[PDB]
Amino acid sequence: VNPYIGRSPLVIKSYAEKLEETIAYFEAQGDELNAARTRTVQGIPTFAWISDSATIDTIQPLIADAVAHQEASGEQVLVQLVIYNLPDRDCAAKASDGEFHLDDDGANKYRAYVDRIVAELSTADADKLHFSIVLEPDSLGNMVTNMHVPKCQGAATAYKEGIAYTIASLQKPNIDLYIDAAHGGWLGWNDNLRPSAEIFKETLDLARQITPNATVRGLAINVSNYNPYKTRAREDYTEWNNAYDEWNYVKTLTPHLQAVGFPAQFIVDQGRSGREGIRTEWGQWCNIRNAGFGIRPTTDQAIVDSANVDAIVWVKPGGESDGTSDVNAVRFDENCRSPASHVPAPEAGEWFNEFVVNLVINANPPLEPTYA
Ligand SMILES: [Mg+2]
Repeated sequence: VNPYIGRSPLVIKSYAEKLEETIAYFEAQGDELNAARTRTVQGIPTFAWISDSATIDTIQPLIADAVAHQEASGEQVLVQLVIYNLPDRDCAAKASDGEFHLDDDGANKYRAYVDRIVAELSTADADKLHFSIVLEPDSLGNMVTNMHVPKCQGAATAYKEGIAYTIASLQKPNIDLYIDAAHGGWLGWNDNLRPSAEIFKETLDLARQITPNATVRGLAINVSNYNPYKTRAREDYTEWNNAYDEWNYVKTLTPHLQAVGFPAQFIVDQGRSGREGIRTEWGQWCNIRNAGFGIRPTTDQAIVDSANVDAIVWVKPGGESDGTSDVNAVRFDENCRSPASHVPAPEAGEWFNEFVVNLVINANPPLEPTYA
Protein backbone atom coordinates (compact mmCIF):
# COMPACT_ATOMS: atom_id res chain seq x y z
CA VAL A 1 0.00 0.00 0.00
CA ASN A 2 1.05 3.65 -0.52
CA PRO A 3 2.43 4.42 2.95
CA TYR A 4 2.00 8.17 2.42
CA ILE A 5 -1.79 8.07 2.23
CA GLY A 6 -3.32 9.50 5.39
CA ARG A 7 0.07 9.86 7.04
CA SER A 8 1.75 13.03 8.33
CA PRO A 9 5.44 13.11 7.40
CA LEU A 10 7.54 14.37 10.28
CA VAL A 11 8.58 18.00 10.49
CA ILE A 12 12.30 17.94 11.39
CA LYS A 13 12.61 20.29 14.38
CA SER A 14 16.35 20.94 13.89
CA TYR A 15 15.67 22.04 10.30
CA ALA A 16 12.72 24.27 11.24
CA GLU A 17 14.93 25.99 13.83
CA LYS A 18 17.48 26.94 11.16
CA LEU A 19 14.73 28.84 9.33
CA GLU A 20 14.43 31.29 12.25
CA GLU A 21 17.40 33.08 10.68
CA THR A 22 15.47 33.43 7.41
CA ILE A 23 12.40 34.75 9.24
CA ALA A 24 14.62 37.30 11.03
CA TYR A 25 16.10 38.44 7.71
CA PHE A 26 12.66 39.06 6.18
CA GLU A 27 11.34 40.84 9.30
CA ALA A 28 14.40 43.13 9.17
CA GLN A 29 13.53 43.93 5.53
CA GLY A 30 9.99 44.91 6.55
CA ASP A 31 8.78 41.94 4.50
CA GLU A 32 6.00 40.33 6.54
CA LEU A 33 4.65 38.23 3.67
CA ASN A 34 7.95 36.44 3.09
CA ALA A 35 8.49 36.12 6.85
CA ALA A 36 5.06 34.40 6.95
CA ARG A 37 5.92 32.21 3.95
CA THR A 38 9.05 31.11 5.77
CA ARG A 39 6.89 30.16 8.74
CA THR A 40 4.91 28.00 6.30
CA VAL A 41 8.20 26.34 5.30
CA GLN A 42 8.89 25.57 9.00
CA GLY A 43 5.79 23.37 8.95
CA ILE A 44 6.70 21.47 5.74
CA PRO A 45 8.24 18.03 6.33
CA THR A 46 11.68 17.18 5.02
CA PHE A 47 13.92 14.09 5.16
CA ALA A 48 16.45 13.59 7.96
CA TRP A 49 19.79 12.57 6.50
CA ILE A 50 21.98 9.94 8.12
CA SER A 51 25.14 10.65 6.11
CA ASP A 52 27.68 9.45 8.69
CA SER A 53 27.82 7.27 11.81
CA ALA A 54 27.82 10.19 14.27
CA THR A 55 24.39 11.23 12.97
CA ILE A 56 22.99 7.92 14.21
CA ASP A 57 23.04 9.61 17.66
CA THR A 58 20.24 11.93 16.44
CA ILE A 59 17.83 9.14 15.60
CA GLN A 60 16.50 8.15 19.02
CA PRO A 61 15.85 11.78 20.08
CA LEU A 62 14.10 12.29 16.72
CA ILE A 63 11.96 9.19 17.36
CA ALA A 64 11.15 10.27 20.93
CA ASP A 65 10.05 13.71 19.60
CA ALA A 66 8.05 11.99 16.86
CA VAL A 67 6.23 9.77 19.34
CA ALA A 68 5.40 12.75 21.58
CA HIS A 69 4.10 14.61 18.53
CA GLN A 70 2.03 11.58 17.47
CA GLU A 71 0.49 11.38 20.97
CA ALA A 72 -0.17 15.14 21.11
CA SER A 73 -1.57 15.54 17.59
CA GLY A 74 -3.33 12.23 16.91
CA GLU A 75 -1.50 12.11 13.54
CA GLN A 76 0.00 9.03 11.89
CA VAL A 77 3.59 10.19 12.01
CA LEU A 78 5.77 9.13 9.09
CA VAL A 79 9.49 9.56 9.84
CA GLN A 80 11.49 10.17 6.64
CA LEU A 81 15.14 9.15 6.61
CA VAL A 82 18.01 8.96 4.09
CA ILE A 83 20.70 6.31 4.52
CA TYR A 84 23.80 7.66 2.77
CA ASN A 85 27.10 6.02 3.72
CA LEU A 86 28.18 3.29 1.26
CA PRO A 87 31.86 2.39 1.28
CA ASP A 88 33.77 4.15 -1.53
CA ARG A 89 30.75 6.48 -1.64
CA ASP A 90 30.25 8.77 -4.64
CA CYS A 91 32.69 6.74 -6.78
CA ALA A 92 32.65 9.05 -9.85
CA ALA A 93 33.27 12.23 -7.84
CA LYS A 94 36.74 13.73 -7.53
CA ALA A 95 36.25 13.70 -3.76
CA SER A 96 33.85 12.16 -1.27
CA ASP A 97 33.22 12.88 2.37
CA GLY A 98 31.89 9.33 2.87
CA GLU A 99 33.68 7.93 5.91
CA PHE A 100 33.97 4.28 4.77
CA HIS A 101 36.53 2.96 2.30
CA LEU A 102 36.72 -0.52 0.86
CA ASP A 103 40.47 -0.72 1.52
CA ASP A 104 39.88 0.05 5.22
CA ASP A 105 37.30 -2.65 6.02
CA GLY A 106 34.56 -0.42 4.56
CA ALA A 107 32.11 -3.19 3.61
CA ASN A 108 32.02 -4.61 7.15
CA LYS A 109 31.92 -1.13 8.65
CA TYR A 110 28.94 -0.27 6.46
CA ARG A 111 27.11 -3.37 7.67
CA ALA A 112 27.72 -2.35 11.30
CA TYR A 113 26.52 1.21 10.54
CA VAL A 114 23.32 -0.28 9.12
CA ASP A 115 23.08 -2.50 12.22
CA ARG A 116 23.33 0.60 14.43
CA ILE A 117 20.48 2.23 12.47
CA VAL A 118 18.43 -0.98 12.78
CA ALA A 119 18.86 -0.94 16.57
CA GLU A 120 17.48 2.62 16.71
CA LEU A 121 14.57 1.70 14.42
CA SER A 122 13.72 -1.34 16.57
CA THR A 123 12.88 0.30 19.91
CA ALA A 124 9.40 0.29 21.46
CA ASP A 125 9.05 3.96 20.44
CA ALA A 126 10.16 3.21 16.86
CA ASP A 127 7.51 0.47 16.71
CA LYS A 128 4.80 3.11 17.25
CA LEU A 129 5.85 5.04 14.12
CA HIS A 130 6.02 4.44 10.38
CA PHE A 131 9.20 5.09 8.37
CA SER A 132 9.92 6.02 4.77
CA ILE A 133 13.58 5.51 3.98
CA VAL A 134 15.56 6.55 0.89
CA LEU A 135 18.50 4.26 0.21
CA GLU A 136 21.85 5.57 -0.94
CA PRO A 137 21.76 8.57 -3.27
CA ASP A 138 24.55 8.84 -5.86
CA SER A 139 25.12 5.08 -5.89
CA LEU A 140 23.76 2.62 -8.46
CA GLY A 141 23.53 5.10 -11.36
CA ASN A 142 27.32 4.94 -11.37
CA MET A 143 27.18 1.28 -12.34
CA VAL A 144 25.12 2.32 -15.37
CA THR A 145 27.17 5.26 -16.70
CA ASN A 146 30.49 5.42 -14.82
CA MET A 147 32.03 1.96 -15.15
CA HIS A 148 35.02 3.52 -16.95
CA VAL A 149 35.94 5.10 -13.61
CA PRO A 150 38.40 2.94 -11.61
CA LYS A 151 36.73 3.76 -8.26
CA CYS A 152 33.31 2.80 -9.64
CA GLN A 153 34.70 -0.43 -11.13
CA GLY A 154 36.10 -1.32 -7.72
CA ALA A 155 32.90 -0.34 -5.86
CA ALA A 156 30.18 -1.84 -8.09
CA THR A 157 29.79 -5.14 -6.24
CA ALA A 158 30.06 -3.31 -2.89
CA TYR A 159 27.27 -0.87 -3.79
CA LYS A 160 24.93 -3.69 -4.75
CA GLU A 161 25.87 -5.81 -1.71
CA GLY A 162 25.66 -2.81 0.64
CA ILE A 163 22.22 -1.69 -0.49
CA ALA A 164 21.11 -5.35 -0.52
CA TYR A 165 22.09 -5.65 3.13
CA THR A 166 20.30 -2.42 4.01
CA ILE A 167 17.12 -3.69 2.30
CA ALA A 168 17.42 -7.13 3.94
CA SER A 169 17.98 -5.52 7.36
CA LEU A 170 14.93 -3.23 7.34
CA GLN A 171 12.04 -5.59 6.59
CA LYS A 172 9.37 -4.54 9.07
CA PRO A 173 5.64 -3.85 8.68
CA ASN A 174 6.19 -0.20 9.67
CA ILE A 175 9.05 0.54 7.22
CA ASP A 176 8.83 1.37 3.51
CA LEU A 177 12.03 1.53 1.47
CA TYR A 178 12.77 3.50 -1.69
CA ILE A 179 16.01 2.84 -3.54
CA ASP A 180 17.54 6.04 -4.93
CA ALA A 181 17.22 6.17 -8.72
CA ALA A 182 18.99 9.41 -9.61
CA HIS A 183 17.08 11.83 -11.85
CA GLY A 184 15.87 12.06 -15.43
CA GLY A 185 19.03 13.78 -16.68
CA TRP A 186 21.16 10.89 -15.45
CA LEU A 187 19.28 7.65 -15.95
CA GLY A 188 16.44 8.82 -18.21
CA TRP A 189 18.49 8.72 -21.44
CA ASN A 190 17.25 5.94 -23.70
CA ASP A 191 20.25 3.63 -23.31
CA ASN A 192 20.31 3.96 -19.52
CA LEU A 193 16.74 2.87 -18.77
CA ARG A 194 17.02 -0.89 -19.14
CA PRO A 195 20.39 -1.31 -17.35
CA SER A 196 19.00 0.83 -14.50
CA ALA A 197 15.91 -1.35 -14.12
CA GLU A 198 18.17 -4.40 -14.26
CA ILE A 199 20.51 -3.19 -11.51
CA PHE A 200 17.62 -2.30 -9.19
CA LYS A 201 16.24 -5.81 -9.70
CA GLU A 202 19.70 -7.38 -9.28
CA THR A 203 20.10 -5.54 -5.96
CA LEU A 204 16.66 -6.61 -4.73
CA ASP A 205 17.45 -10.21 -5.69
CA LEU A 206 20.66 -10.05 -3.62
CA ALA A 207 18.60 -8.73 -0.71
CA ARG A 208 16.34 -11.78 -1.02
CA GLN A 209 19.37 -14.10 -0.65
CA ILE A 210 19.79 -12.56 2.83
CA THR A 211 16.17 -12.11 3.94
CA PRO A 212 13.90 -14.50 1.95
CA ASN A 213 10.81 -12.40 1.24
CA ALA A 214 12.51 -8.98 1.21
CA THR A 215 10.76 -6.20 -0.68
CA VAL A 216 11.04 -2.49 -1.35
CA ARG A 217 8.24 -0.04 -2.04
CA GLY A 218 10.02 1.42 -5.09
CA LEU A 219 12.35 4.26 -6.05
CA ALA A 220 13.20 7.80 -5.02
CA ILE A 221 14.00 10.28 -7.78
CA ASN A 222 15.41 13.82 -8.15
CA VAL A 223 16.97 13.66 -4.68
CA SER A 224 19.04 16.84 -4.19
CA ASN A 225 18.37 17.93 -7.76
CA TYR A 226 16.24 20.69 -9.32
CA ASN A 227 14.31 19.05 -12.14
CA PRO A 228 10.68 20.16 -12.41
CA TYR A 229 7.88 17.65 -11.92
CA LYS A 230 6.02 18.91 -14.98
CA THR A 231 7.99 21.39 -17.06
CA ARG A 232 6.39 24.61 -18.20
CA ALA A 233 9.10 25.31 -20.76
CA ARG A 234 11.15 22.27 -21.79
CA GLU A 235 14.90 23.06 -21.58
CA ASP A 236 17.20 22.80 -24.58
CA TYR A 237 19.63 20.62 -22.62
CA THR A 238 16.90 17.93 -22.31
CA GLU A 239 16.88 17.33 -26.06
CA TRP A 240 16.85 13.62 -26.90
CA ASN A 241 15.92 12.71 -23.34
CA ASN A 242 12.33 11.56 -22.82
CA ALA A 243 12.65 12.13 -19.07
CA TYR A 244 12.77 15.92 -19.53
CA ASP A 245 10.85 16.41 -16.30
CA GLU A 246 10.47 14.04 -13.35
CA TRP A 247 6.87 13.09 -14.15
CA ASN A 248 8.10 11.99 -17.57
CA TYR A 249 11.01 10.17 -15.93
CA VAL A 250 8.46 8.10 -13.97
CA LYS A 251 6.47 7.39 -17.11
CA THR A 252 9.58 6.50 -19.14
CA LEU A 253 11.26 4.30 -16.49
CA THR A 254 8.15 2.47 -15.25
CA PRO A 255 7.79 0.02 -18.20
CA HIS A 256 11.36 -1.19 -17.65
CA LEU A 257 10.81 -1.76 -13.95
CA GLN A 258 7.63 -3.67 -14.80
CA ALA A 259 9.51 -5.76 -17.39
CA VAL A 260 12.16 -6.86 -14.88
CA GLY A 261 9.69 -7.32 -11.97
CA PHE A 262 10.83 -4.42 -9.81
CA PRO A 263 8.14 -2.36 -8.02
CA ALA A 264 7.29 0.77 -10.00
CA GLN A 265 6.26 3.14 -7.22
CA PHE A 266 8.09 6.45 -6.78
CA ILE A 267 8.64 9.31 -4.42
CA VAL A 268 9.89 12.50 -6.05
CA ASP A 269 12.00 15.27 -4.48
CA GLN A 270 10.68 18.72 -5.45
CA GLY A 271 12.18 20.77 -2.62
CA ARG A 272 14.27 22.91 -5.00
CA SER A 273 12.23 22.48 -8.21
CA GLY A 274 10.05 25.65 -8.24
CA ARG A 275 12.06 27.59 -10.80
CA GLU A 276 13.23 26.37 -14.21
CA GLY A 277 15.69 27.99 -16.60
CA ILE A 278 18.30 28.29 -13.84
CA ARG A 279 20.96 26.03 -15.43
CA THR A 280 22.75 26.06 -18.79
CA GLU A 281 23.75 22.38 -18.52
CA TRP A 282 21.80 19.50 -16.97
CA GLY A 283 24.84 18.35 -15.01
CA GLN A 284 25.07 21.56 -12.98
CA TRP A 285 24.06 20.64 -9.41
CA CYS A 286 25.85 22.79 -6.85
CA ASN A 287 23.85 25.60 -5.19
CA ILE A 288 22.05 26.60 -8.37
CA ARG A 289 21.26 30.31 -8.12
CA ASN A 290 17.59 31.41 -7.97
CA ALA A 291 16.29 27.92 -7.23
CA GLY A 292 12.77 27.96 -5.77
CA PHE A 293 10.89 25.71 -3.39
CA GLY A 294 8.74 23.46 -5.56
CA ILE A 295 5.44 21.63 -5.21
CA ARG A 296 4.85 20.98 -1.50
CA PRO A 297 4.85 17.42 -0.18
CA THR A 298 1.58 15.80 -1.24
CA THR A 299 -0.18 12.59 -2.27
CA ASP A 300 -2.94 14.53 -4.10
CA GLN A 301 -3.42 12.80 -7.47
CA ALA A 302 -4.83 16.00 -8.97
CA ILE A 303 -1.21 17.20 -8.73
CA VAL A 304 0.76 13.97 -8.81
CA ASP A 305 -1.21 12.63 -11.81
CA SER A 306 0.30 9.10 -11.78
CA ALA A 307 -0.66 5.78 -10.19
CA ASN A 308 3.11 5.10 -10.11
CA VAL A 309 3.89 8.09 -7.85
CA ASP A 310 3.22 7.62 -4.14
CA ALA A 311 4.11 11.21 -3.18
CA ILE A 312 5.98 14.36 -3.93
CA VAL A 313 8.40 14.86 -1.05
CA TRP A 314 11.22 17.22 0.00
CA VAL A 315 14.34 15.07 0.46
CA LYS A 316 17.28 17.49 0.26
CA PRO A 317 16.51 20.24 2.82
CA GLY A 318 16.67 23.58 1.01
CA GLY A 319 19.17 25.92 2.64
CA GLU A 320 21.66 23.20 3.47
CA SER A 321 24.58 23.96 1.13
CA ASP A 322 25.63 21.54 -1.61
CA GLY A 323 29.27 22.53 -1.15
CA THR A 324 31.61 25.45 -0.67
CA SER A 325 32.57 27.90 -3.38
CA ASP A 326 35.84 28.85 -1.64
CA VAL A 327 38.67 27.81 -4.01
CA ASN A 328 41.01 27.31 -1.05
CA ALA A 329 38.72 25.07 1.01
CA VAL A 330 40.01 21.58 1.66
CA ARG A 331 36.78 20.19 0.18
CA PHE A 332 36.43 22.72 -2.65
CA ASP A 333 34.48 21.32 -5.58
CA GLU A 334 34.82 23.17 -8.90
CA ASN A 335 31.17 22.41 -9.66
CA CYS A 336 30.30 24.87 -6.88
CA ARG A 337 31.72 27.70 -8.97
CA SER A 338 29.74 26.78 -12.09
CA PRO A 339 28.28 29.68 -14.09
CA ALA A 340 24.90 28.74 -12.57
CA SER A 341 26.08 28.45 -8.96
CA HIS A 342 25.27 30.85 -6.10
CA VAL A 343 28.58 32.20 -4.76
CA PRO A 344 29.80 32.61 -2.06
CA ALA A 345 28.49 29.40 -0.52
CA PRO A 346 29.44 27.58 2.69
CA GLU A 347 30.58 24.00 3.29
CA ALA A 348 28.25 21.13 2.29
CA GLY A 349 25.41 20.84 4.79
CA GLU A 350 26.04 24.23 6.41
CA TRP A 351 23.26 26.85 6.44
CA PHE A 352 23.14 29.08 3.38
CA ASN A 353 20.69 31.80 4.38
CA GLU A 354 20.87 33.88 1.17
CA PHE A 355 19.95 30.75 -0.78
CA VAL A 356 16.85 30.10 1.37
CA VAL A 357 15.77 33.71 0.92
CA ASN A 358 15.73 33.00 -2.80
CA LEU A 359 14.01 29.61 -2.36
CA VAL A 360 11.12 31.43 -0.70
CA ILE A 361 10.95 34.27 -3.25
CA ASN A 362 11.18 31.88 -6.23
CA ALA A 363 8.82 29.24 -4.88
CA ASN A 364 6.28 27.87 -7.36
CA PRO A 365 3.42 27.65 -6.64
CA PRO A 366 3.89 30.70 -4.42
CA LEU A 367 4.06 29.84 -0.74
CA GLU A 368 0.86 30.47 1.19
CA PRO A 369 1.71 32.66 4.21
CA THR A 370 1.18 31.42 7.77
CA TYR A 371 0.07 34.19 10.08
CA ALA A 372 -0.41 33.77 13.83
MG1 LIG B 1 36.99 11.23 4.66
